[PDB]
Amino acid sequence: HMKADEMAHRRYCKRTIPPNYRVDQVFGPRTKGKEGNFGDDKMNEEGIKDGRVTAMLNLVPSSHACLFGSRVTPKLQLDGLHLRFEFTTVVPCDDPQFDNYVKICDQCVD
Amino acid sequence: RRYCKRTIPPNYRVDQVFGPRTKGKEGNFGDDKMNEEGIKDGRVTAMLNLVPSSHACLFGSRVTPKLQLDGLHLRFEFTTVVPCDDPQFDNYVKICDQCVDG
Repeated sequence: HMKADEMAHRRYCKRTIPPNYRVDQVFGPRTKGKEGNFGDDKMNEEGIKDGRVTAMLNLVPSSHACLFGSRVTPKLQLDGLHLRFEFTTVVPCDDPQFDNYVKICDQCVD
Repeated sequence: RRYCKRTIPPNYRVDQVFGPRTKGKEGNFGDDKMNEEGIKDGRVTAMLNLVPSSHACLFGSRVTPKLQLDGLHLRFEFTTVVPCDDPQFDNYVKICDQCVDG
């Protein structure tokens, strides 16, 4: 258990969306070519209630995967330490969910 | 078990789960001590504070899908920024300078 406001206002990288909560109400508005670019309107309005999100989360790396599996680039910039994680999940075409993962990304990624 | 969801269990070397530590490619985080000490290394527990949650990673990242030679490549570029005043800040920097070369 975790308070819902402490859940959406805690350390940005550790934040999570509570049931009945908008994506923008936690990670800002959906953009394009920039961070926070994932998701259309339905998804942003429905949050985890949108079933496409549950599918996509199967593709998100876990904590260790993210840490030891991605290309990590840490660089001290004047505004602070920047820790960039570059993780790439690969879904082979034969994967039973392939089509749907594509359908989702297509409509969500801007 | 989907690769992106694996975890490091006790007595396993990081590289026995996520492969040998490289320089500028994927799987470049971790010095010998970390690779060998696995999840036991306390520095690991520190760093994990900076790794994004499932949600932060989906909605806070710069996501780039791309069909490639071997299937769909869903890329996540997430950047945790740690402010100088962060209680652990310095700690984070030390570990980072240790576990990364390039």
